[PDB]
Amino acid sequence: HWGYGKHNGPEHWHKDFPIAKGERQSPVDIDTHTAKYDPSLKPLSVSYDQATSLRILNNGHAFNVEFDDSQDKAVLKGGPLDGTYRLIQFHFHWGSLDGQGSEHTVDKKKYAAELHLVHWNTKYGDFGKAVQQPDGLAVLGIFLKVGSAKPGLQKVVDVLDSIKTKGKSADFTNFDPRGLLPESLDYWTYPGSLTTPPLLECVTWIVLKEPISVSSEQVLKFRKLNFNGEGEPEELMVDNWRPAQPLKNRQIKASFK
Ligand SMILES: NS(=O)(=O)c1c(F)c(F)c(N[C@]23C[C@H]4C[C@H](C[C@H](C4)C2)C3)c(F)c1F
Ligand SMILES: [Zn+2]
Repeated sequence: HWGYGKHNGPEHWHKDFPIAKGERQSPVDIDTHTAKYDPSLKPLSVSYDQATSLRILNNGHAFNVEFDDSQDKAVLKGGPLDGTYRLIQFHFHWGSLDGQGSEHTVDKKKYAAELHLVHWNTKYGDFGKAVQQPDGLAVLGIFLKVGSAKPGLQKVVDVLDSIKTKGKSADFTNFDPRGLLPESLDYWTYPGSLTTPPLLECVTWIVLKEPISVSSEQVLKFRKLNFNGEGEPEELMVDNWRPAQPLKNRQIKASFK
């Protein structure tokens, strides 16, 4: 039922998922000026050398590129984190126009898109158990602006025509997610939630300060995807972002400056 239109969009979610109005919801605006520098935060450790991509799926809200998370193959650790978190999937949120699309904002600025690399805490044994814990997930957010092409994203953009409608999937092996990372790993971090229903408050958010650049043609291709299934009327998959939620009683920490 939930989605991103007039009648079922983010402002409606709280009726099915009352946690929508809770104490640690995501995304948020990152006020760069009041984020607290913390010299005790560690560098983020991104170990994606052994990543195994498997498949790409249109799930009706975004597309996910999924990874084999049955061993420690692509993990995030360090940064603000105490455990090891295995990469299970990545996906993006984007706009109908280049002026919007990101979920997090930086001093109210919206980016054309936002990449989410979703990871789960190995201590809880799998993803479904991890989302029930307050430290279950670590999601690495990376902003996308439009400019030069990101060569490392092109394999993804090139397969989207094969998964146009909700429910379609395609084999997607040997995709290297290191080709989506900007140069710097400087980050902000705060405690928050999944940004889609069920909106579970299980996420340590780690948002990179440095955006990656993607070409207008790349992001144009995201916008050719569909929310609807193959049988049905065409609703373009655009503006699948939740806007910024109240920070409430939370402090955003910065690994830098
Ligand atoms: N935007 S996000 O990074 O906060 C995010 C996830 F982290 C996610 F893990 C997911 N995936 C799930 C898969 C399934 C279990 C939960 C709830 C639903 C169904 C969405 C998480 C998701 F859709 C999502 F948008
Ligand atoms: Zn997301």
